[PDB]
Amino acid sequence: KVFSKCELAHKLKAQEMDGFGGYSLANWVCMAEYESNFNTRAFNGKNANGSYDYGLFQLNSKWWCKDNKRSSSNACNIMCSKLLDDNIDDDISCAKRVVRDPKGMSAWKAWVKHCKDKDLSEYLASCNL
Ligand SMILES: [Ca+2]
Repeated sequence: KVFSKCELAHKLKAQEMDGFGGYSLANWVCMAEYESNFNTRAFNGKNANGSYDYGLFQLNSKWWCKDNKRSSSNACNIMCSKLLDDNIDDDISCAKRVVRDPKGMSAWKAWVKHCKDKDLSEYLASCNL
């Protein structure tokens, strides 16, 4: 599934992401745009580390989810394939676990590169009155 920006914003809002970990809904949506281009089937086989990144939030196979091709801490207690389907509730629950760790949203390198310290005041302007 490929979300529209505003579709994703409203989904994330409904799952209590606005201000989650201190980060605005715009920040959460921005991370998704630059990590996966809003595509739930996004997949990066060789990360800079060596691990693989899965789904809308590009969750890695070393710390967060498990596939059976490398060792994983599997901190989200989830098969990596479940981050490639259309429904993102489990992706969201995992991203909530990820942000509470010491880097916060800087865990996501594409968020750091494209969204961090940027003015997102108009980023979700089309999604609300
Ligand atoms: Ca999923």
